[PDB]
Parts: sequence; structure tokens; C-alpha cells
Amino acid sequence: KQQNFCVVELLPSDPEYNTVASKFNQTCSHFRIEKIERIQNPDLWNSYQAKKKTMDAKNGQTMNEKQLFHGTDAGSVPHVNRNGFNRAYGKGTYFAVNANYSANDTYSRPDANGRKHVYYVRVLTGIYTHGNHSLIVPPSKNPQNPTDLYDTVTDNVHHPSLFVAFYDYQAYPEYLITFRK
Ligand SMILES: NC(=O)c1cccc(N)c1
Repeated sequence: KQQNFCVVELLPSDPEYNTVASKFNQTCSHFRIEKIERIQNPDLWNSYQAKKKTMDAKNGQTMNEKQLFHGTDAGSVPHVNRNGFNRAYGKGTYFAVNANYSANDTYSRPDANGRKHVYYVRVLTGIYTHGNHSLIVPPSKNPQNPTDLYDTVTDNVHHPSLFVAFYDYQAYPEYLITFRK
């Protein structure tokens, strides 16, 4: 209901820290990471976890969760910590498999400080397929009962570089990376 939240800065020389970053620096090493913050919103975590449990029931052996990158403007950050992604491949939120997709300044706009922002996000990819621009939601998995859909969409199922989610509680903004270049 009241998705209040706190922002904890990760200490350089931490496990959790090095892990994130690692994956970030994996394509964005030419970048200077000013700060990294974990975002703690119990209401988002709950609504997300619930979502996962019911997917964990639905998709058999599937690995529903992925940790993907997302870049926005500084102005969006506050909204994201509170609200976390509220309402060519469709109209949803785009997450990148690799940090560098997100680093484009069309996405992670730079502020006056030239400081940039990318969330390292828990996304319930679940079962996915190729998406197209005419998508407000994911396509049905079969034509017979068009009711049961996919969980998300990608550019390429056998070697995706991005996922597009369409629902209000499918991602949790666990970390915020602030970097400079
Ligand atoms: N904004 C993003 O992180 C992103 C991810 C994948 C694709 C696009 N176009 C954007």
C-alpha cells in the first residue's frame, strides 16, 4: 500500500558491491562508478516475491528470474525507488542483458554533473518469446486459449540481449549504479 523505502549506500570492499561492480564493469569498465546503492522497499519486495512464487509454480523447471540492467534519467529514479516500473518490440520497460545497452545517453541521460544512473534489476523473465511493436501485453502462448500469455518478450530467444516486461510488479530495483565515465 504505502511503498515507502530507504536507500542504503554499498561500501566499496563489500561482497554485494563487488558482485554488481563486476557485471557492470563487464561491458562498462571504461566507466567510473561514483556510487552504488541498494534499494529497500518492503512493499515492492513483497509484491514482487508473490509474483515470483506463483510463477515458480507455473513454469516448471524454468529460471524465471534474471538480473538485468536498466538506464533512466535522474528524474525517474525517485519514482523507480517508490514505484518500480509502473504503467521495436512493444510498449513496456526495456531491460538489457549487458550494462552497455543501458549506458546510452538516450536512456541513462546525464545530469549537470555528467552523473548517470543504471539500476541492476530483478526481472521475472519467466517464459519468453519474440516481441513486436504492437504489444501492450505479452502474446498468448497458444491460439486455442489466448488467455494464458508469456511472461515477457525478447529480441531473440536463443541469444537475447534485451527483455521487455509489461506488468506492474515484475521487477525489483535492487541496486542503483551511479557512474560518470
Ligand atoms: N533502457 C534500456 O535499458 C533498454 C534496454 C534494452 C533495449 C532498449 N532499447 C533499452
